[PDB]
Amino acid sequence: PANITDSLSNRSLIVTTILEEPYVLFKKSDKPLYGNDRFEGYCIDLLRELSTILGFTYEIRLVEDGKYGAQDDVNGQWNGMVRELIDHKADLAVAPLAITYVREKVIDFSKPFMTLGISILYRKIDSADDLAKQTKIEYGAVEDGATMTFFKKSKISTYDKMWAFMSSRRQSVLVKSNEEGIQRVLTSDYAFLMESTTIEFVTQRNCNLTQIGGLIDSKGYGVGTPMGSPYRDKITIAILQLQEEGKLHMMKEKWWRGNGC
Ligand SMILES: *[C@H]1O[C@H](CO[C@@H]2O[C@@H](C)[C@@H](O)[C@@H](O)[C@@H]2O)[C@@H](O)[C@H](O)[C@H]1NC(C)=O
Ligand SMILES: C/C(=C/C=C/[C@@H](C)C(=O)O)[C@H]1CN[C@H](C(=O)O)[C@H]1CC(=O)O
Repeated sequence: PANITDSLSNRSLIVTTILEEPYVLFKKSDKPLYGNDRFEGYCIDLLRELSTILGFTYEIRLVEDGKYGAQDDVNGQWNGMVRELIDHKADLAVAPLAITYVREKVIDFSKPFMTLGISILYRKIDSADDLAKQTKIEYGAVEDGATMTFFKKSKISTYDKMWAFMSSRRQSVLVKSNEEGIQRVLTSDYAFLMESTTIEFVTQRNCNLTQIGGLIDSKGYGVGTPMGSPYRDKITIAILQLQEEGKLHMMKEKWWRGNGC
């Protein structure tokens, strides 16, 4: 068969990540806190877990440039965590980094540790097309993110209809981060095209916000890895193993469940 316990026991790895609730946070505390110890969140538990199985040591580092990884339109150069990996500056990228076609062409991904899809976040119409087929209520996504790239690329009529809308209204309707989008829903009359996984989080934390419709597509977040990295195939197996016993479900339950609505 294929055995993995301690399979990369000798290695010490550099993990790049980005701050995003509730995947990666700085711990709230009162003594000065140091190293890996600074951080917490779903991705942080996932790391601990993957490290226990695969037996490596690791250092967490926030992406220096502070972006996920888009390709520059003008000169076709990669930027965020995606960049960090190519220049081999990091071994692993553990974050809500969507496994994208474009991204997969320059980097290797593990199999998903979470599956999701694009959805609508509105103030408490119920279709992606209920939206595209109209003009009253404005809608948008995070600029140059996986969500946007979906519509930009889509040959399905509905989503290419919607992409035309947002493209024409680029600077008024595309936001620069999740929080900006959330706030823009609460403040204006705006439907935010957001990843279901993150909607589900804010939904049970703010009682005025709801999800409209189901999943427009389906993504996964994968552990990121330089092109052809040896470690990858192992990380995939180590993932499914956690998924198997239902640790992932429990980690999910831990950070997401809470207050209510
Ligand atoms: C495989 O995993 C375990 C391996 O433990 C030790 O460390 C690894 C890196 C190898 O070098 C190996 O020689 C050592 O024994 C085993 O303890 C375990 O029985 C194996 N699991 C299965 C079910 O195949
Ligand atoms: C929260 C988020 C922000 C992305 C911001 C872009 C502008 C970037 O900094 O590269 C990511 C996380 N998952 C999606 C992705 O992998 O691209 C994206 C969220 C989204 O597009 O809805």
